[PDB]
Amino acid sequence: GMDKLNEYRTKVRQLLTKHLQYKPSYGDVEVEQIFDEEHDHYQIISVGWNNQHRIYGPIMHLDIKNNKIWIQQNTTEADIALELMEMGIDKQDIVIGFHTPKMRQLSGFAVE
Amino acid sequence: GMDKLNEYRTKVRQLLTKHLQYKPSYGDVEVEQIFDEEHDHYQIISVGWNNQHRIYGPIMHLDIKNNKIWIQQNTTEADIALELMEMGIDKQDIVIGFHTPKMRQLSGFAVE
Repeated sequence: GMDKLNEYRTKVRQLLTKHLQYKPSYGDVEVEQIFDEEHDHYQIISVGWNNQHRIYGPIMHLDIKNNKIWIQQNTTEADIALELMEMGIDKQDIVIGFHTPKMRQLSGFAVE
Repeated sequence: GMDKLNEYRTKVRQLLTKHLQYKPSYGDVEVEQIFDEEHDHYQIISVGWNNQHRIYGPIMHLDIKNNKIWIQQNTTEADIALELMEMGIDKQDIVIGFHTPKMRQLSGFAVE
């Protein structure tokens, strides 16, 4: 409950920090961490330029809400669900946030 | 230096918290805070739905870097620069992050 919380925080932060180790091979982009433990919102974000195209946008965003990990955004090829389960997180404590609640009843994880 | 830091943190967090008080009149969108004091990255973000259109995206993002406030994103009508100055922040401690360095030499604020 608080131990599940602390495990999920650890594991969410590890997974996101892992994915901080790479960045696009185009331009002058920095990849940054925005971790808010008070509200349990965890984001990694691209900020920079490709010449005079402004590059700006979350790559990956995971929330912890009611003892579950909500995947709010993933712009990568990675399967973050499968990477969370590979860290020993139960498939039913994972919500795909960018699926509608109806889509969620079908796509294999927790509806909420 | 550390007092400027703490003033800028206070004032950045106040301004962002202000803008948390409103949200789009379309859909089921939540507006959330992601404040990282370790790295001084401060974001407010839209997360939700407009029917089955996924709504996801930073509304407003301010960083504190080398004793200056970097406006990384603003999707609103607000002039955050002018709102920062209206809080007593000097125009030369404000960097418009979504302008190129060349654009910055022209648009009235600090280049870095």
